[PDB]
Amino acid sequence: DARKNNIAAARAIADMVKTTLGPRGMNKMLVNSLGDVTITNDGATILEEMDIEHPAAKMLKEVAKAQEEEAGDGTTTAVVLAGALLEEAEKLIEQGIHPTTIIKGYRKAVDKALEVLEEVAIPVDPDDEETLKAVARTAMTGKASEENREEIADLVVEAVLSLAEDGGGKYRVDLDNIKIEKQTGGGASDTELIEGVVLDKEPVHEDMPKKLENAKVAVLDAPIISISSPEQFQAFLDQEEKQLREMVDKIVDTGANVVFCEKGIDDQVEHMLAKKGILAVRRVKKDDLEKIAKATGARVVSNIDELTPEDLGHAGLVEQRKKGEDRMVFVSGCKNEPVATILIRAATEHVVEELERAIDDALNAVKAAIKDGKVVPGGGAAEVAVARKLREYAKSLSGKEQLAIEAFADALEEIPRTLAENAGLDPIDTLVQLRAAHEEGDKNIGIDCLTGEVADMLEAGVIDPAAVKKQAIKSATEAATMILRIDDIIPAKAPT
Amino acid sequence: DARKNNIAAARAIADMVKTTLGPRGMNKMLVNSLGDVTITNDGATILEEMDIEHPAAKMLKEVAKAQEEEAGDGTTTAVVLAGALLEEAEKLIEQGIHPTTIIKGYRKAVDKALEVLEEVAIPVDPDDEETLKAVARTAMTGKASEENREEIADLVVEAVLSLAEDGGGKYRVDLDNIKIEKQTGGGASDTELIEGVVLDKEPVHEDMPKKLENAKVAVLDAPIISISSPEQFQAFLDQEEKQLREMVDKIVDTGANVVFCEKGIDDQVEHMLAKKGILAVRRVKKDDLEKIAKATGARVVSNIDELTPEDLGHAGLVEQRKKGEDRMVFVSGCKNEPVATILIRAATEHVVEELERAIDDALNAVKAAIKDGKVVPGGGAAEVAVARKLREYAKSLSGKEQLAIEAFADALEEIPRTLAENAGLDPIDTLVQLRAAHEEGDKNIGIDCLTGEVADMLEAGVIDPAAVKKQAIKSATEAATMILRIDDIIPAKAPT
Amino acid sequence: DARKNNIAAARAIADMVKTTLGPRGMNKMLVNSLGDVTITNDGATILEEMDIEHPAAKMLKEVAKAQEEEAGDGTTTAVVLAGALLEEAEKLIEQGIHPTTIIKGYRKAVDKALEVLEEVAIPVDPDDEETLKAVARTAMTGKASEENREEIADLVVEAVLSLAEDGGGKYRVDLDNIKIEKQTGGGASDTELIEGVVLDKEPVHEDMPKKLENAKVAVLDAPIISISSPEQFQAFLDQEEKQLREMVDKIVDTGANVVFCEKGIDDQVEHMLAKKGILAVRRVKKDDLEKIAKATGARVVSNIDELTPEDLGHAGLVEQRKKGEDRMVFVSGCKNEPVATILIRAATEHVVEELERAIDDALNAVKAAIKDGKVVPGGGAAEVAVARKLREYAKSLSGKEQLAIEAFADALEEIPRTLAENAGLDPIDTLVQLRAAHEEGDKNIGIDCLTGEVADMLEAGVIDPAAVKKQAIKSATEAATMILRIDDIIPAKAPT
Amino acid sequence: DARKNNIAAARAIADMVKTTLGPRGMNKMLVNSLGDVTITNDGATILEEMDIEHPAAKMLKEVAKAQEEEAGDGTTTAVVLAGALLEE
Ligand SMILES: Nc1ncnc2c1ncn2[C@@H]1O[C@H](COP(=O)(O)OP(=O)(O)O)[C@@H](O)[C@H]1O
Ligand SMILES: Nc1ncnc2c1ncn2[C@@H]1O[C@H](COP(=O)(O)OP(=O)(O)O)[C@@H](O)[C@H]1O
Ligand SMILES: Nc1ncnc2c1ncn2[C@@H]1O[C@H](COP(=O)(O)OP(=O)(O)O)[C@@H](O)[C@H]1O
Ligand SMILES: Nc1ncnc2c1ncn2[C@@H]1O[C@H](COP(=O)(O)OP(=O)(O)O)[C@@H](O)[C@H]1O
Ligand SMILES: [Mg+2]
Ligand SMILES: [Mg+2]
Ligand SMILES: [Mg+2]
Ligand SMILES: [Mg+2]
Repeated sequence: DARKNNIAAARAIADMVKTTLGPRGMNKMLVNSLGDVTITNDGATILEEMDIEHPAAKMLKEVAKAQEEEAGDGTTTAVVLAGALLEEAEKLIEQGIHPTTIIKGYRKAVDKALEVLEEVAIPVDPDDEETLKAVARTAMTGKASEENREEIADLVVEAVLSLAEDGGGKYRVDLDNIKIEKQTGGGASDTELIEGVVLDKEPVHEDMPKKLENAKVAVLDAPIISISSPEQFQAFLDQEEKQLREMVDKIVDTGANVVFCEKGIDDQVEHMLAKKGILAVRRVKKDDLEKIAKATGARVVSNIDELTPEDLGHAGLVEQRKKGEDRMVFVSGCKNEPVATILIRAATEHVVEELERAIDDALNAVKAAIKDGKVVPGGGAAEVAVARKLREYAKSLSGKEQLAIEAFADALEEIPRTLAENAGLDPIDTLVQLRAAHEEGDKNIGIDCLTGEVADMLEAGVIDPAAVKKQAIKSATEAATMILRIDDIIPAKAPT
Repeated sequence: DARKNNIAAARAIADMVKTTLGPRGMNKMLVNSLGDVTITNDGATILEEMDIEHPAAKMLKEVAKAQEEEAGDGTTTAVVLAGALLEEAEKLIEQGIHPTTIIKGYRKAVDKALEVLEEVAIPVDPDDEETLKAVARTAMTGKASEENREEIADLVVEAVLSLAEDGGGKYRVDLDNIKIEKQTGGGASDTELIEGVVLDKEPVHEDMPKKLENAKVAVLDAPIISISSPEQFQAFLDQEEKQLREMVDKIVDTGANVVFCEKGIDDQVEHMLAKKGILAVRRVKKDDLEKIAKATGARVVSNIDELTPEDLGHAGLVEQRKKGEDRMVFVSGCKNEPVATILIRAATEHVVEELERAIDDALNAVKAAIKDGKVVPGGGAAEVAVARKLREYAKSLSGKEQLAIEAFADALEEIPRTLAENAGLDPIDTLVQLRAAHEEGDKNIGIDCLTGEVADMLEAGVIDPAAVKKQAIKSATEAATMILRIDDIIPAKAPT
Repeated sequence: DARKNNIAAARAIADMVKTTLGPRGMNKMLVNSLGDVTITNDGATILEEMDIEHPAAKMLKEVAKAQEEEAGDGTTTAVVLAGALLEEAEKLIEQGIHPTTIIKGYRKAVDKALEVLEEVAIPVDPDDEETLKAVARTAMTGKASEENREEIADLVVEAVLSLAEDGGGKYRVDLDNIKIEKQTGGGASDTELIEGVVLDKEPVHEDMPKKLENAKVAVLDAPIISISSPEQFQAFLDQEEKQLREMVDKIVDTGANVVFCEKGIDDQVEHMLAKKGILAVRRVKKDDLEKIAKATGARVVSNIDELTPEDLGHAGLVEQRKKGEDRMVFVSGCKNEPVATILIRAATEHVVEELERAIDDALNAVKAAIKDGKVVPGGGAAEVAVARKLREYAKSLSGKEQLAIEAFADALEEIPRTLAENAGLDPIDTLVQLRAAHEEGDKNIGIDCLTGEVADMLEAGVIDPAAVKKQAIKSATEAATMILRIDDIIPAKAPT
Repeated sequence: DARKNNIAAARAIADMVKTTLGPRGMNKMLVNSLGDVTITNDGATILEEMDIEHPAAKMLKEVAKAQEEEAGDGTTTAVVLAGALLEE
């Protein structure tokens, strides 16, 4: 029963990632043969760098990748939904229903599920500050410490509004646009708008001018013998330094005094650069070098011989500030475009990475909320409501597809059960309470794991975007279906 | 019993590929030692990159290759028919019939099978749009999602009609003639007629002219020291750039400004090509480079010294459009011939490959329908009708060949049984229903796996080209025959 | 698959007993741990004293016992028919038909098969001597040597007619009524009507009167110390002989002079019996003693004290004839009832037992023919005719019971296939020839294994009573059905 | 119970470093495959260069490093407190 084997592998991954769904998501420990350990709770990492020899499991990598690509959030919801869906699918196969009937029933159930989620979702304008803060806090949830939730949410909404590039309504609040720097210790209160890309490298030379207002900023990427007579070696050294003088002189004619180079340096090179007072940062990555080129306005010039004054950028300020322990060049004043890197502070490296993922997911969610402008109650409320309407549809329909639709309803209902279980509440009792509440006509009663009770989600500020839940359902459906559609494992010829 | 061993291997492959026959064919997962996984359901792939140590099984590779070469559709049908034929052959040798008598009976059976398939087939004009759409949907069936069936069928017929090169009645609608590009995400609605081969490569230089109306397009394939004195190296560099200047100058005298090169480039090379505004795409394969040469009209010039203005092609437009995520040069306006590559969009990589195979099979089927102009009802209806007339022939013939012909009829009837089994219906009951229906005189009652019932195929739009089924029967017979003709495995001297 | 296991066991027994069906039945060799060996070919013995650990096979003991009880002929036919029925049942479960549908189909098949056999059977009067001889030869076939077939058939019909006790039409030709004796060597020409039960024991005393015309025959069953003074032993002996004297005196007053006693004797006892000239045979079994009591007319007297002249029987003659090697008392002249034992001569012990079984089967078959007065052509002709009419019924009936009906027809045709295989002819060719013949309207064309061809059975004298075939089909049906009706093996509590 | 395993590893480390808390802290010895030996009682060193395959224990490396970075004193107090906290 290779299908049973694949279902078992998907079940194993689903139960593995089940425990990390919610504000109290019990984190997970990723250990590799090299011995490096990173503690994370966001499901994207746990699906990213885990070992999977089972190839049916290996498809869930692709499922999570697609989820992250379109939405960027809800991967753990998608995987848990897929787990519950394959639970009930296996349940229907031992009863006797053919798999294709299960697939057809799940397809119909999910079409009506997206339709139901469209109806139930409450709309939001982009000016109701409390609602945006609630969405930001709900997405922020899971990873950040309980203390700094209000602070990071406030900074998130502040950055989103202040850097709101009104590109015809759709604000281009990209992940690489908001300005943070990474550093151990201190706190999260350094997530401020510093108008420029800050590099985590020290100045090469002490007497290099640390302060340069309205500096002529340049961006470069190029890396900055046969002897016969006794003085021939000195002659070669003379002509290399002469041509070096020539290139840096035609650079100075353009006026460049601040440079960030993609490659390494040499002691003599940095010495003669600082002779004229030229900044040079080395080993600058491709992505961050491109970001710096966009921000500073100095186009990357591989062939530096054609550099002109028109090719140079400008920055309002460049400064070396001894913030914290490490030394950095706090570049500030890149006035062309809002461009930045996802580098954020915390106390210890695990917390640094956790807060990095948290802020990334936070901007993702508020961006989705602003774009789509539809928010659905979270905390399992949307799942229970869609399950109830799916059961109404089951009452409407008849046949052995009704069993499949009921299976889909139960699998969708599984998510609030997990969210309650990670909260410490008993799953069956609180889930029955949720069902009974939703049978009274109200729609926003969910589970709040911060308070550890069942309450109105709208008053508790627990709301997730509609689109993230739509894609969670869609990806879970596509995972369950394409894992069901397999029959047997066969050895495939390796491409030579 | 080495014959029994070969039969067992053929049965193993037949049962492996049986499950992937029909609209609801449960897909198969091809896993290799490298760990790459591709989900496929078209039997051609499953027979192509599977490991087969058994040589009797290895012959079915050649059978499938022949099937794809002549027909291009029906490898799964051919292999399942061969499996069923060897099923009943194994029975008949169990009874006591000598193998040569089984071969004789099978040969006569398939002669009359091709004859009756010729008579039963309903003819089609190339102007009955609904019939062509039905054929395209039936062949399209199997691999695409249920949502985009009508869409992709519409684009298939639209491309076939619009690119109908009337070459004396036989329209040259080749697989490499219709214009699609491959890209992750988006949808299948980009399968439009873009009159030119679009390359999935970015421009080398930003300031390279993205827009060039009526551009002079060229096609190239060539790849674009002892020091004594201090300046000998500089003189060598000077003469290399001088001859580079010379060859590109006599190129510019021809007027070429758009180039697609077969080999790599260098940073200085792309810099000095973009100095004059010359497009250059690298690492273009042999096949797609030949396609570009055919489309653009610029003959491939290995010895570029003989390039002349007469040798240059022309294109109405070349444009870089940021469609989706990947940056590509959307070349459009190649006015000489309709030429393109089989590269098609979808959501994820597995789905991308699935719809690529689907669209390829779709054009193959409509091409076969337009060429032959004879369509047979699908859904197993043709199989049942041919089996019924074969049983009439059995009633005519007396002797021990009658048992072989009845064996052929049962093996042929196995296809509708498989098609019902993959649909979820019980095989024996629906098979008996099909036989009873065909005994009433009507000919089009089959199995529709979308609706999951038995219905008239002609009103359900489930119809296959007659040539595809003819070649399926013929290839299955030649597989079963020449697998039966073997006696024993012996070690053969390896060629030194 | 314990049902598959039971089917396999029944298959093994069916194939074991298949080879002994017909005139040319390859005999079977029964060897036991004691080392005694008996060569037999009647399937009755083969099913009786074979070892079977498998319980499902152990049921076939009961099937064969029932067959012998009702019919007395056709155990091998029943077992082979059960084997072929389970052949086709196993294939039908392979296709997917539920077992209960097969049971229902077989029930309907066998109701109609009994009806068909009733119609096809040709009637016979009890005075057509050639027809009775043909029936006797057909039944006697299988076991008797080819030389003495005509002879033993002639004696069979002669004994049946001469000992025809007209009990209201139903002649009581019992197996224990016709007079034969067993003795090694000689020949079968001693199967003559000797009017009396003849006991394989020598006279106890030489001077015992061997010849006694109109002898007063008696039948008995009873078996024919403290010392103080020297002569007390002698007085005890005197009174024992005195009481012996008075009991044999009151016997002599009745007049008995011939006795056949159930128990042993003593030297003095036989001496004083022969003093007056009294015959005494010892160790006569229960069955043969009861037979002698019936034949001689002397009721068995446990308490001999009440024996009277009225209680004595009479016999026309008693004689000791030194026929062959062993010495014997050829008792002849028991005038009350025809009573005898199944003891028959041949050359060797194996041939003795073979001839005994063959003659018993011959009287059984001729008795059945006289009783029922309906005879069907044998040699597989009846099976093929019933199969053809069953196929006509299948053409009448529509549904999945038609498949079961066809299964029953093929399982019924398997009998002529076996009968041809044991005859040396090729099975498929002669089966096809038989089917073609029966399709031309004639109904008596069968297989004659003596001539080794296919010919009309009625002119070949190959005809077997209809009731035997009816019971064969019925027993095979019950066997196949109740073997199919089992699910799995469970350990049963042993009764304490 | 992988949580029980992690708690057991943390307990083992806590009990190991428990004995070196105070003026009369019984010192510990650090022996490596090279054979070099250093006698130390400050828990910083003890948590510094000890072999720990268990990764849950390997987090206590980072805990001690944070402690030394901010405070510079109290690594043994922190680890013993963590041990007692995980006890209860
Ligand atoms: N404050 C909250 N209280 C209770 N449940 C919450 C809260 N915030 C979010 N959730 C639940 O957590 C789910 C998202 O979990 P999360 O782990 O953040 O997703 P992902 O792992 O994909 O980032 C939401 O669908 C919602 O039901
Ligand atoms: N719409 C349909 N409904 C039911 N059966 C279909 C339908 N379309 C095709 N089929 C069946 O599937 C067969 C072709 O299966 P397919 O897997 O496409 O072949 P291949 O694997 O060789 O491409 C046809 O011969 C037909 O009997
Ligand atoms: N002379 C014959 N020639 C050919 N077949 C015969 C002949 N006599 C009997 N048979 C076949 O043998 C069958 C009976 O076989 P037999 O072994 O005698 O049964 P059993 O073992 O029960 O006594 C009959 O049904 C008939 O078809
Ligand atoms: N003179 C003392 N008498 C008793 N206890 C002491 C004394 N000095 C320090 N302590 C205890 O030892 C603790 C610090 O132990 P120590 O091993 O020095 O810490 P660390 O190993 O981090 O340097 C203090 O919290 C205190 O309770
Ligand atoms: Mg989330
Ligand atoms: Mg096909
Ligand atoms: Mg018999
Ligand atoms: Mg201290």
